[PDB]
Amino acid sequence: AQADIALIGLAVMGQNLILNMNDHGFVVCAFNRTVSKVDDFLANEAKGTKVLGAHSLEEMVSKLKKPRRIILLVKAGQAVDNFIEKLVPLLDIGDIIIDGGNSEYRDTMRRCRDLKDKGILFVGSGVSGGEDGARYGPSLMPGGNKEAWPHIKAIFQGIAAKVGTGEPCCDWVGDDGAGHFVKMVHNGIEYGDMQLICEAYHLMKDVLGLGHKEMAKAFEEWNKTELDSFLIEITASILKFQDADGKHLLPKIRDSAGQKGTGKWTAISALEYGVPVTLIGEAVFARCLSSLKDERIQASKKLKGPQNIPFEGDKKSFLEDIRKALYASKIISYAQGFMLLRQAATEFGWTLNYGGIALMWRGGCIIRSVFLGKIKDAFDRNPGLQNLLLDDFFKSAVENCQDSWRRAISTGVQAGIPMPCFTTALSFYDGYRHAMLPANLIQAQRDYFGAHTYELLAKPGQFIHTNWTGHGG
Amino acid sequence: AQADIALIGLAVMGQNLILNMNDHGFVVCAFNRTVSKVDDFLANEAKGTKVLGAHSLEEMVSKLKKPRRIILLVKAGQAVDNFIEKLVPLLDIGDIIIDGGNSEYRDTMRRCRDLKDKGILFVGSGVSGGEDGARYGPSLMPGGNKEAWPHIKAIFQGIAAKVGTGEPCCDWVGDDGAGHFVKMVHNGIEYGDMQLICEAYHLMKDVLGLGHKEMAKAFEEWNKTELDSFLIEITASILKFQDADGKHLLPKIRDSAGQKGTGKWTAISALEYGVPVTLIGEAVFARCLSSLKDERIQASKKLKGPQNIPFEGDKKSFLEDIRKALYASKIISYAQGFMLLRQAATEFGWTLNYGGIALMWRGGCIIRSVFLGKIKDAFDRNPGLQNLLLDDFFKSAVENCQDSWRRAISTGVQAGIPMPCFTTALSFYDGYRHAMLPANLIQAQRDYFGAHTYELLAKPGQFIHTNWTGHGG
Ligand SMILES: NC(=O)c1ccc[n+]([C@@H]2O[C@H](COP(=O)([O-])OP(=O)(O)OC[C@H]3O[C@@H](n4c(Br)nc5c(N)ncnc54)[C@H](OP(=O)(O)O)[C@@H]3O)[C@@H](O)[C@H]2O)c1
Ligand SMILES: NC(=O)c1ccc[n+]([C@@H]2O[C@H](COP(=O)([O-])OP(=O)(O)OC[C@H]3O[C@@H](n4c(Br)nc5c(N)ncnc54)[C@H](OP(=O)(O)O)[C@@H]3O)[C@@H](O)[C@H]2O)c1
Repeated sequence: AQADIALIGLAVMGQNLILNMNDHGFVVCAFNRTVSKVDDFLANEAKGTKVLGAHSLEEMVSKLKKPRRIILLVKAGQAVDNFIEKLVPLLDIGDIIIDGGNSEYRDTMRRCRDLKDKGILFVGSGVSGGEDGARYGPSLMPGGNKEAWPHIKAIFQGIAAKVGTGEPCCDWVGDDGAGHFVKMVHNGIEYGDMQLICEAYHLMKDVLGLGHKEMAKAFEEWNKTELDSFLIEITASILKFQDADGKHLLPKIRDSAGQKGTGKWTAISALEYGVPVTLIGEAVFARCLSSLKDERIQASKKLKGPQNIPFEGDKKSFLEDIRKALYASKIISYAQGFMLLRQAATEFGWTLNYGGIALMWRGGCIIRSVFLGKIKDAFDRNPGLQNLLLDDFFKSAVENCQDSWRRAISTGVQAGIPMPCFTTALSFYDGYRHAMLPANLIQAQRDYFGAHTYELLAKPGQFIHTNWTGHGG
Repeated sequence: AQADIALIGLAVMGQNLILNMNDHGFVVCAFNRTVSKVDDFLANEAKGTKVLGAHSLEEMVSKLKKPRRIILLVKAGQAVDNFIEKLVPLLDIGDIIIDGGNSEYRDTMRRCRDLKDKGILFVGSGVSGGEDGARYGPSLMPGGNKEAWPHIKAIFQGIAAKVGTGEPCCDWVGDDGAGHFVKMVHNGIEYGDMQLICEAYHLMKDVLGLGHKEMAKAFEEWNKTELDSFLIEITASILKFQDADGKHLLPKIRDSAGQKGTGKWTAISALEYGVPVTLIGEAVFARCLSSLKDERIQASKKLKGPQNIPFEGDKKSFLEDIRKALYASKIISYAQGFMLLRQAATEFGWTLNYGGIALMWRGGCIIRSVFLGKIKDAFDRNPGLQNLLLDDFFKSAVENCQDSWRRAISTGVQAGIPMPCFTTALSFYDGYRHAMLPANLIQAQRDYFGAHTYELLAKPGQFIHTNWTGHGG
């Protein structure tokens, strides 16, 4: 018994995590099912370290100090069950299996329970940051069977990213599939930030007639304001990047965005639990829209746009307007984000700490920014805050962006620039603001052709059906 | 053996369908699990008819002429399986069970298959029209095991609604859960038309400062143009309706729209199969938004809108603009609609006839309009049409609405009127029109932090990963 923990999965991610643990002075024993890679790694990337290698699961198992704790960094689905299947014969009661892959939260729920009756503590951690992050400090969102926590605590917390105060971007998220649900919402939001930036980019390019150099200038200027964040930083870099031949690389890239399912799942869960997360949803369908590249080429030949009117206005004011519109829409996407988190917390009975979650996304992870700090502030002042838009900072932030956000959308709209996420954020803001909505008309017509029954404004609760057919006749 | 068919389920729907069949001269034997209702119906609504009553399933079963065909009009889920369970012992090979309830298409797929190995022909029909329709002529969308079709054909076709040419709004849709998938897309679209009308209503009300009388005037004027349809007709009636006390009824109704899940499922399936059906999706989230009525009241007190600028323009021109914007967005929602249908057809291997489907929605059903006729035209001229927007009628229709649709959205946007479906339809139109989209930026950043790899515009197919980190350093 010498290894404090094991990690199974030696793709770069696993590999880097093992090293990161090693630097914090934890003896890890690695394992992988194509076992040659254990040697390959010990010889190459890991030479000089304290990491032990294992050639059999039972070897890995005997290596472990108790409580045994092993991590799975294997891609999702079937694979994780199969590893689990094998590990159970070999484990004692009180032992711990961790699933770091991007697993479906219902599978984590299943596995966690099933194992608890077998006496094994199971946790599902979301891991974020990518390779870079896995090596120096990822954010780790662990949920599942709470008993496990104190045993992995010092490890998880020690290898995580920490923001300035020294806080690790990792703490116990909650029961069952909490860690893995939070993780998919993170990615859902990640989709959202990217699409907004594309929209911001599309207005500069097509309306303002800007070039990639000034565009990167603009983005790095913006990264000095409230938009200070990782995806704004990297977009500045991406826009300046000269290919081998001198030309800019970006306009050479094919416009068919991929997705490995997480953002999609976020949108499914919102539709299932009745939460209006419109911007992540628009983002997911935007990526599907970009996949019909051949259709679009065919379409551009047949479908006309607006009459061409130039932009007779000021390039730098409008550039300011685009910044505001972006910032405002970012806030909406996050409020919709934490709404879903709240609903989930109530449908599965998890006690989520939203301020904690925000801190766990302030470092390591791809959506990291200063902005998450300002969200954290909100939930410390009020853990019970019902919607983020109600917090004074954010209500002040959006009314301050009012005129610009509506100006930008409107100009975009005349020019023919597709803005799916800028528009849903404004529609949602205007929708949520109104204490009375035309949904009454919906209720009336449902009752007309389908007799579904309706409530009155006053006397909420008693249902009526009107014979509308004729008021007589 | 005297009954040509049986119907199990004596809610008004079942009841009316039985009568409708009876008028076409088919002896039906009714059954229901609270058996007293069979008497209740025979004595009351059905007295004087040819309908027989049954007190035991085995009684119902012996009543039947062969091939035995019985219809289930029971609400979905568990219930339908249980009826099925019981009917199998009692049925012979070649017998037919029909499911008219709004069942999940995956359940229809399961049941259809399972039964085929038991030798029973199973069909899932979507039924639309509501009570009214079930009595004189519903639209019936039947899918499942094709063998069944010729045996029920004359019945189904005979009791269906028929449009002017004499065509029944019913024909064989296709295999497995085709009929029930089509049905849920119908409802998805139904949601879409309603939300658009609410949006149209919200601009007249809040911007144009119109009153319910002129608003109904406007809607019935519009029902004389391309918008001639059932939901426009009934909205005219709904707006004029005076309550007991003289006042208009509509503004007394609580604005929290319900949904019995179908529209939602449509949006799930689109997210699952990667189809950008943005307007039905916006519609579903709009209904969820209206359920947070208490939140909205709380929100209106804290969240500011745009600076109040009146509408200094012309009320009747703008009213024309709203009509156009509605019509245009209707077209987009339907194109997105038939896209999903096409994708489904390809993922399950159904040979859907889209012109047929359109005819099946031109009568009986809630979304019926003249508009469906013009869609039918498109798929007759070209069964292979890839997207409805490419058809000459519709491309001409939308460019004709260009200026008004963008004018209306823009004014809405300044005024603070929530338009989620008007905006996604314009964003989608502008998105689909562009042969090149900023999705390239998405692809570039995914490759940056996650190494996902990208394609080049030219040389579509070979994947590259750039070390962006520093172009040196
Ligand atoms: N760039 C990165 O490194 C990166 C970025 C973002 C996220 N991730 C995270 O790391 C996780 C896994 O790494 P990846 O993204 O490269 O995904 P992969 O799909 O490449 O997963 C690689 C691992 O899965 C193991 N595995 C497979 Br594949 N099938 C297995 C099976 N049937 N039984 C047992 N083990 C099996 C492989 O073992 P083998 O190699 O012996 O086949 C390998 O260790 C992801 O789910 C995600 O959480 C990684
Ligand atoms: N206004 C309308 O009539 C209308 C409008 C729109 C759609 N629909 C359509 O008609 C269908 C059913 O009518 P509905 O909308 O009133 O829905 P309901 O949920 O009221 O379904 C009523 C039927 O379900 C039967 N049933 C139930 Br409930 N539980 C059952 C069980 N456990 N085992 C066997 N049978 C069971 C009832 O028998 P019991 O009465 O003996 O309990 C009754 O015949 C819907 O799914 C839909 O397709 C009707």
